Amino acid sequence: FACKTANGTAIPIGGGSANVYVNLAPVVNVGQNLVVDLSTQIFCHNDYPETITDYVTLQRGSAYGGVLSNFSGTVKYSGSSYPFPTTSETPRVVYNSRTDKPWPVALYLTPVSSAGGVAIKAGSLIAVLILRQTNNYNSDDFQFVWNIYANNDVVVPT
Amino acid sequence: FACKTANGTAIPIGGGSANVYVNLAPVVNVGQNLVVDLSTQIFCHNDYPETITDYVTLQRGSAYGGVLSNFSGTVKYSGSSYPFPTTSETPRVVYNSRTDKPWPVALYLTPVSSAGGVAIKAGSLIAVLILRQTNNYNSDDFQFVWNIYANNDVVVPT
Ligand SMILES: CC(=O)N[C@@H]1[C@@H](O)[C@H](O[C@@H]2O[C@H](CO)[C@@H](O[C@@H]3O[C@H](CO[C@H]4O[C@H](CO)[C@@H](O)[C@H](O)[C@@H]4O)[C@@H](O)[C@H](O[C@H]4O[C@H](CO)[C@@H](O)[C@H](O)[C@@H]4O)[C@@H]3O)[C@H](O)[C@H]2NC(C)=O)[C@@H](CO[C@@H]2O[C@@H](C)[C@@H](O)[C@@H](O)[C@@H]2O)O[C@H]1O
Ligand SMILES: CC(=O)N[C@@H]1[C@@H](O)[C@H](O[C@@H]2O[C@H](CO)[C@@H](O[C@@H]3O[C@H](CO[C@H]4O[C@H](CO)[C@@H](O)[C@H](O)[C@@H]4O)[C@@H](O)[C@H](O[C@H]4O[C@H](CO)[C@@H](O)[C@H](O)[C@@H]4O)[C@@H]3O)[C@H](O)[C@H]2NC(C)=O)[C@@H](CO)O[C@H]1O
Ligand code: NI
Ligand code: NI
Repeated sequence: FACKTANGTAIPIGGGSANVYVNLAPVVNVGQNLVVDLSTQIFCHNDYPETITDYVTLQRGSAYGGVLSNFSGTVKYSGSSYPFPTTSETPRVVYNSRTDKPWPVALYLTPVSSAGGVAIKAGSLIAVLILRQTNNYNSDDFQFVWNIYANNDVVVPT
Repeated sequence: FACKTANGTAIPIGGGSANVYVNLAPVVNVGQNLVVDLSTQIFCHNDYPETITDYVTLQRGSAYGGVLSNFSGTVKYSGSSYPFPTTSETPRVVYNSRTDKPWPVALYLTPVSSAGGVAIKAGSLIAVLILRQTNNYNSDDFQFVWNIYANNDVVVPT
């Protein structure tokens, strides 16, 4: 089991960490959501699907920086919605093919009423999402840690 | 502050996520209404009412599946109606007793004029409703995320 990003970086068998940059709507008002869909950027696969079934959760999602200070959020994982920052590890998604399959995570972020001006700075860390991978074969229990960075400033009109 | 569902589950203090399985009118003709009344399904309480006032909004409601594609409608929250899918967070409802009190959310849906046949597939996701809870006591700001599923097919006769 391993994963890769659309930009080209990889996290190998056994887990690790990577940095992912995301494009953000540059202007967001109270009542609107910024949608950060990581399923177009993070892809994983099972390396021995004939003999092993891989199980993949969103172990935790955390907010940083301007997302932590200026937004409230939800996360959608494989069709179900949860608070973001997260309160518990999600149910599992099965990975059962050598063909890359997206990691089905998307953030929905909405400004709090005190947000205004530059609420998320370009290049800043906005979130950490921890993918936990186990299987039905041995004791492997690995973390793939995705550090999510903004490409651009996000402004909340005042 | 925490919440529970009928014959069901709980989302504890600090928020979280749950699935709610709802029975739906099985036959809804064009021009008839499908009401999804969550006030019989979702109940909340204040855990320290002698000292704290809890405030609860419908921060967002979103449609999925056959409700998104085959119905149009509104959401009523505590006596007032609003567009559904929602465009703004609602006014607050006060919770001030340890006795379970309903969350006063209902969807009022009507088939689109081209709908016919199976318009809501049994077991499918129909809505996500985000309950936001704050108080007059500390900085708590917690999301209770309700993933709403149809227990049965809804047919629009032709
Ligand atoms: C006359 C007067 O008011 N005197 C003050 C005391 O009331 C006060 O004691 C507070 O009282 C509040 C109730 O109003 C209690 O708050 C609840 O705490 C629950 C958790 O308590 C446990 O965990 C704490 C750490 O998590 C720990 O410190 C405690 O000892 C307990 O083990 C919490 O679940 C609850 O919140 C839920 O419920 C409400 C109501 O529905 C929701 O609004 C919330 O969102 C959440 O769902 C609520 O917070 C305090 O436990 C109690 N503290 C103590 C030590 O007894 C004291 C202390 O004030 C606290 O300390 C000050 C410094 C400040 O930080 C306050 O915010 C704290 O409550 O002060 C007296 O003067
Ligand atoms: C009929 C039959 O197959 N009988 C079995 C043999 O299959 C079995 O041989 C093993 O088959 C398993 C697959 O089920 C292999 O498991 C993977 O091993 C690789 C690493 O393998 C390389 O490294 C091994 C030593 O480290 C070498 O022996 C081997 O030759 C290779 O060079 C792991 O990377 C895999 O795990 C990764 O992928 C899975 C799936 O995505 C994830 O779940 C993991 O978390 C991890 O990301 C598997 O562990 C194993 O290599 C095969 N062994 C050999 C020698 O070929 C044989 C051995 O016990 O037993 C017979 O009964
Ligand atoms: Ni591989
Ligand atoms: Ni209670």
